Amino acid sequence: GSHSEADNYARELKREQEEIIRVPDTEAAEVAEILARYGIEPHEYGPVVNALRKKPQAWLDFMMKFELGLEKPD
Amino acid sequence: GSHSEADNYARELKREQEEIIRVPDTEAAEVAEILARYGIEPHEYGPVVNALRKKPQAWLDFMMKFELGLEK
Ligand code: NI
Ligand code: NI
Ligand code: NI
Ligand code: NI
Ligand code: NI
Ligand code: NI
Ligand SMILES: [Zn+2]
Ligand SMILES: [Zn+2]
Ligand SMILES: [Zn+2]
Ligand SMILES: [Zn+2]
Ligand SMILES: [Zn+2]
Ligand SMILES: [Zn+2]
Ligand SMILES: [Zn+2]
Repeated sequence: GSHSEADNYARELKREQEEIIRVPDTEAAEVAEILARYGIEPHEYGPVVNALRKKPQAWLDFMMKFELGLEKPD
Repeated sequence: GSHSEADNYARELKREQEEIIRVPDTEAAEVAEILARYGIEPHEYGPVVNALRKKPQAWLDFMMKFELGLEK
């Protein structure tokens, strides 16, 4: 039929927040991996990671876009 | 006739590259504003923006993925 389940966004949003809460250290290295793909060095991305960790809402939206390739609608 | 997925990307890769050559500082601001979107402070994102300006293909890759949302 015509579809109305919470899409992949809604489902991924849930999963991603838990990880942040439950294994923040793992989610922080994920950001390193992502930025490191583009040649960036730890001394350059260290403070970025550090900024996101102190901002649980930002960090979630960051992971959504950078790790998972999905935009917050509106 | 044909529209290769390779073609649509090489067309957009061309355009954005011609932007990095013609208006590089404007493109550096594009990265800035994308990062600042996530409450990162210019002292924090500055060096990243700098890191990219020094590796133009990475900087080009970065825009392709995160500014335009395209994949290889
Ligand atoms: Ni149906
Ligand atoms: Ni994870
Ligand atoms: Ni360095
Ligand atoms: Ni045709
Ligand atoms: Ni541009
Ligand atoms: Ni600060
Ligand atoms: Zn169906
Ligand atoms: Zn569906
Ligand atoms: Zn997933
Ligand atoms: Zn995840
Ligand atoms: Zn993650
Ligand atoms: Zn046609
Ligand atoms: Zn462009």
